[PDB]
Formats: sequence, C-alpha cells, structure tokens
Amino acid sequence: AIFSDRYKGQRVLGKGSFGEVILCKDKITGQECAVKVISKRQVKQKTDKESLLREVQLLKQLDHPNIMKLYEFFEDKGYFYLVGEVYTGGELFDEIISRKRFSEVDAARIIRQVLSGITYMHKNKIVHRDLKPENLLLESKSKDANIRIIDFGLSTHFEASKKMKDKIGTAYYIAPEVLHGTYDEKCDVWSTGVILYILLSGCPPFNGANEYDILKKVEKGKYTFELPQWKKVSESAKDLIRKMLTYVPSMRISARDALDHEWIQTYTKEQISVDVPSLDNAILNIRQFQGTQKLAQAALLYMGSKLTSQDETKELTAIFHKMDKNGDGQLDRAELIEGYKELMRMAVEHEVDQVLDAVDFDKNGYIEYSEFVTVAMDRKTLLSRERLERAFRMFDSDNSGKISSTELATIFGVSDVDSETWKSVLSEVDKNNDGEVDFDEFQQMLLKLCGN
Ligand SMILES: CCOc1ccc2cc(-c3nn(C(C)C)c4ncnc(N)c34)ccc2c1
Repeated sequence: AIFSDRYKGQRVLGKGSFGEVILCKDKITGQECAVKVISKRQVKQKTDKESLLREVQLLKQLDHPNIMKLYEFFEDKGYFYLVGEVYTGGELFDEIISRKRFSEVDAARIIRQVLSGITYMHKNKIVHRDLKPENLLLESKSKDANIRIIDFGLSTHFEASKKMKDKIGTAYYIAPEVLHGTYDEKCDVWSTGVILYILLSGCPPFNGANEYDILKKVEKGKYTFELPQWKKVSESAKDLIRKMLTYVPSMRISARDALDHEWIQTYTKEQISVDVPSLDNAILNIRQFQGTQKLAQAALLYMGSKLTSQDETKELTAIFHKMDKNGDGQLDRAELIEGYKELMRMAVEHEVDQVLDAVDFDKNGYIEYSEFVTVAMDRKTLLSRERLERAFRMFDSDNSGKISSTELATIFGVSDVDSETWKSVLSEVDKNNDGEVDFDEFQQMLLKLCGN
C-alpha cells in the first residue's frame, strides 16, 4: 500500500503540529481528505513502532462528532501519512473574532463540545497534551458549527519541534505537570480550563511578555479573576474554572465530571432562559489576543520563507547554470520545467507558465533564466507576504496604519526576538521612528532580523 497510488495532492492546507497538512483527493472515488505528513527525519519518534501502529489502528475505530475522523495511515522510508477528514470552517477563534455578540451560553456550548470529545478519548486512554485554540477546528465558518478536535494521539508518539515558529503560542495552555514530566489525561482538563478562561475574559490566566515568563506563571499555577470583565461572569462559570485549573492533577476535576457541572448543564440548554449579557470587553480582548498571536506567527513564517527562498534562489540558479550549455543565459519552456522539477527533487507546467506570462507574454522564443528565477521565487513567497500584511492589518484594529513600541514588544516577545536586537534593528531602518512603525518598516525589521 503506497500513499501516492491512492491519493493525489490538491492544495496545501497549512503547516500544523508535527508537519504539513495537504488536501488530497482519492484517485478513484474523488473523496477529499486532509493528510498530515510527518517527516521521520525532521520529527523524532517517542515510542516503538508497534505501539504507534496499535494506537493508529485504535484511532481508526473511534468515532465521535467532536474528534477529527481518522480514515487511514500509510508509511514509507521517510514519512508517515495520516489521512483524516477535512474540515472547512477554520480555527474556532478566527470565527469568534468576527462575531458581534458573545455570551456565557456561547462559551458553554463551545466548551461542552470540547469536553465531550476529550471525555470520549480519555475513555480510550488517549491523551492530547497540546490542546489549544489552534486544535479546535470548525466544520463550517459559523457560530452554529460543530467543533472537531485535531491532533489527539500525536504527542504520545512524536516529539514537537523546538522551532519557535512551531512552538509559538503553546505556553499559555500547557499544564504545569507536563512541564515537570509526570502527566496523565488530567492535563487536557487544565488546557480546556485555560481556553474557557480566555473565552470568558479574552485574556490568558497565565500571561507574560515571552515564553519563559508565561511558563513561570503556569508553574507557580496562580491566577485570579481580578479583571473588570469577570464581574459580568457568573460564579458558576468561575467555579468550574477553579476545578479545571486545580494544580494537583488528582484533585483536578475529570473531563467526565466537568460535563456534569452546573454551569455546563445550565448554560448549554437549547432554550436560552438565563441572562445573556454580551461579553463585549472579552470579545475586544480576544480580538487583540488572536490578532497578536497571528501576527507573531505570521512574522516568523515570513522570515522563514525569506530564508527558504534565499536558498532556493541560489539552488535554482545553479540548476539552470548546468543546463545552460550554450552559456547564453536563455532557456525554453521545456528546460525551465525540468529545472523547476530538478529543484523540487532537491502542476509544474502551469506554475512555469504563470511566470512566463509576466516575463514573455508572447512566448516568442527563449527566456532569460535569471529573469525567471526572480519571478518564480518572488511569487512563491507571496502567500507569506500577503498573510503578513493581512495579519498586520487585522492587528491594527483602529486602522492607524502603525504599530507602537509597546505592541512591538508584545509581538517580538511572543516571537522570541530579543528586546535589544529588534530595537537595534528598528534604529537602523528608521533613526527617527518615534516609537512606532508602519507596515513597510515592520517588514524591513523582519528582513534585517533574518540576515537581510
Ligand atoms: C492521528 C491524527 O492524524 C491526523 C490526520 C489529519 C490531520 C489533519 C489536520 C488538519 N490540519 N489542518 C490545517 C489547520 C493545517 C486542517 N484543516 C482542515 N482539516 C483538517 N483535518 C486539518 C490536523 C491533524 C491531523 C491529524
């Protein structure tokens, strides 16, 4: 059983935990699916293979409406291919930030689904460990949509990368016992409690300028309902949170018992009989929170893609150089395709043609391969550049066009860019920056922060 015999790649869905997720189509039935591809080289394995294979076969037999459905598993010399159901509703928080109203009832409905999925996985002795908002996908982009939890089972068998672009935003949700090494299924209740806290206040209970500051707060395990917006929240909501954020895991409430809590029972009634004050301050805070996380994430991805495109620019140039036996710097369509594939080994027809459209619209003859390389690599970094700009614009909620030094400090702290380093970089871009930057200056900073 070879993966490529059955599935063809259609389009990339993203780079989630442990590797790329590619939208694929069954070659016979047309069935679309989301395949997580884990590189055995890039990602280390924790357990023996037998244990991994058994857990995988178990997961194929489990079905729950709030857990991502796993269909199939493949393996070759380099990779694992995990074939899951594709969900098109995006990440929960990216929906939440577009809503005009949000109440305790909305929060309770969300958390009841998460707790239902978790309870079922815990019954089968499967622990997530890395539960966070990113792992809550929607079937459709609407507040009416079901939540599907992704990544159950992976933490037990795969080591997470320490690359900051991957470990960004993780510190808020991780249980203290996970930091110290002894953990069980209760760690998922803790992570869910942090998410619930954020839904109801828009602020993480354990917050900080950078990873270590956040982790230090999580380890001490102390948090409060001191913020003004907690006055708008029921005592019942707060009581559940206290049980879910109980430090010693044996004293911490179970996912199953959390489903039986008064708050869940009361606020998830299909008929909203209780007061429904919109948590307006929480929505504004959550928008700020999401915006900050997505911008820091986009910033790191942009720098990563800039480095990647630097390499591939040199490699592709060398590839074409070898093919340039004439030494005239010009190649035809055929040769450009071969070289583009030669780099890929280190759809293709159509991508080349998009480049040739800009270079030689008429296509009357040969193409300066140097001209080609630029446009080829330039447009390949488009997604990251456009996503960076979109994230900047979304973070800039008042449409000021600027981000302040306080905001830069938050964004770079989350990104693990050193305070003195980015300040120095700012000074070089704009000596009279006046404690704020526009998008262009922000982008210039990112470029200097990755050796450009
Ligand atoms: C034993 C677990 O095996 C799997 C198999 C498939 C998976 C697909 C996704 C997924 N990511 N994304 C984007 C956010 C990058 C998705 N988008 C839509 N649907 C999806 N299903 C995913 C995540 C985890 C998965 C784990």
